[PDB]
Amino acid sequence: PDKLKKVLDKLRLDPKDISEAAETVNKVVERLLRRMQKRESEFKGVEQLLVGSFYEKVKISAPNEFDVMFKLEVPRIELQEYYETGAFYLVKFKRIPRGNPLSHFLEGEVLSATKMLSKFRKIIKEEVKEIKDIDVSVEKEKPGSPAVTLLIRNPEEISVDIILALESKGSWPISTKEGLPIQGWLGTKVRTNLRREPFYLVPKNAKDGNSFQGETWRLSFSHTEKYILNNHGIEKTCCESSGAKCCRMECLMLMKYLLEQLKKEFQELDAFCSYHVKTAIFHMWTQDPQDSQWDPRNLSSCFDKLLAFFLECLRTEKLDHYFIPKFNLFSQELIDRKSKEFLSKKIEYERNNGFPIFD
Ligand SMILES: [Zn+2]
Repeated sequence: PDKLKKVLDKLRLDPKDISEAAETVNKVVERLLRRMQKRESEFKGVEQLLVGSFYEKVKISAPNEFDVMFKLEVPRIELQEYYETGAFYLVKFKRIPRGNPLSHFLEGEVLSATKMLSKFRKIIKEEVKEIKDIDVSVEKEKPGSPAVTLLIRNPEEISVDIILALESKGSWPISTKEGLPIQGWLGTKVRTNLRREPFYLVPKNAKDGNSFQGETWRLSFSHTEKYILNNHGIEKTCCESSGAKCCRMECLMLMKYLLEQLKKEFQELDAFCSYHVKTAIFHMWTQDPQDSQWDPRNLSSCFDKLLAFFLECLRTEKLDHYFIPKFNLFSQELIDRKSKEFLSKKIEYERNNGFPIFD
């Protein structure tokens, strides 16, 4: 209780420090954006997913890291499910446009994610080289990442992930039909309105051995996930000025920070990522939908039942993608059986000893 609240103080974003990064992040992102929007650029139609504010780009439990999506509203595309996860797809056009630059990235009828990302990376590398009023560099490509990560230092280093994405305003793929099970929690009108919004595809960028590995795209619901984080209560006034504070976000920050610390010491946890944590708490928020089940006075009790739920996902080797029920993020083919039992052992140790890793 007293220890968990003390850890949250160092994780909470100082509005004075996050504002100083807003000027630098916006300036660099805007410059790269207007570079992509030139006549020669094949990404001339690209736009920013979340525009206006700056907390939409910051990553929780990560004060110096930021995510930005560069979305491209392509013509009417047709999706082809690539293997039976429901998250990965080949992308074709219903009618290939005549003078569109995206045709340069076609491998037959399918749009090549890896070629688009390569040319995406080059245009970014060229523009950041011309940046001399602020030290900006392009980090080496992370395997499996759809993003071109920038390294900005003035004076402390901050990270900006520039994610390439296709925007589709068509209907969400059929694999999501039973996903987003928020009816008892956020309600059916929220779920209907959310599923009227676009969906996004990002390069899988995974050397999986398939013949279409460079043409594979992954479903992204980062916009829907951000909405849920900002609108996480059954009552509309949850965490508002005239409402009651809850500890949902604090439990997520604690769980995310507990995993990232365990990952820095043990390489056996490399297959785990913070998305497993956000997926797990989404299911927890669906299981415990009442705002009173997340009272800030029960912080320790709420953080403990999140750990127990997570350990239950490791034990059963089952963690369905919140938007794609058929996609088990904890299947053997994605995470080894020994890694789950290892993470379970370490979490039980931290849980039983007052979390010594937070010292
Ligand atoms: Zn709340």
